[PDB]
Amino acid sequence: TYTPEEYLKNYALSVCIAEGYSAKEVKNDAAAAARGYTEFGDYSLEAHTAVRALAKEFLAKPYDSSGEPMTMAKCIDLVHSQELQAIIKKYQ
Amino acid sequence: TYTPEEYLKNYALSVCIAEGYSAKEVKNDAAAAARGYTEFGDYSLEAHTAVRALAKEFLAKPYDSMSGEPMTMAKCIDLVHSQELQAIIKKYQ
Repeated sequence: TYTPEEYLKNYALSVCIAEGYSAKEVKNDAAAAARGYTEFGDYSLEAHTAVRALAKEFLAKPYDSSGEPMTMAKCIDLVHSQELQAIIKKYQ
Repeated sequence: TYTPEEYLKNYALSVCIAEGYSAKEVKNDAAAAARGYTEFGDYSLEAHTAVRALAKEFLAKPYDSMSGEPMTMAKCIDLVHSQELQAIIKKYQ
């Protein structure tokens, strides 16, 4: 199993990747993963929407890359961030 | 921001996402991220190639899905939390 916190972090990564790339292949796949972490998770739908909002905040940050958008790095930083931890502790 | 084990975990997820999806957009971006996470001050070249082998094994597993999507994202998440990845980290410590 994952813990509730780990599920909400998996959800964070999954929605971040689904939001941050345009390829339908990936949006659809990561979206289905995010739905699964929400259904097996314990956090409220509100906690989930605040995580999604935070993911968009991270994706909106301009990273210096290589010429790549560095989405992958933004989503990894999101999962590791003090900001996501604050959301977890607001709701826990 | 990251210990060397957290970097190797970031590498693992990046290479898994680069390997796991067809789309060049995501492939190029995730591969570029994996290069950034590649360091050899605590994890050898061989530690990395074992991480990549393990990612490809995770991607090879069939996952059930009510959506009919392959669940690549879930496979890669499972990789990063796997005992097999921990064993790599311990071995090459």
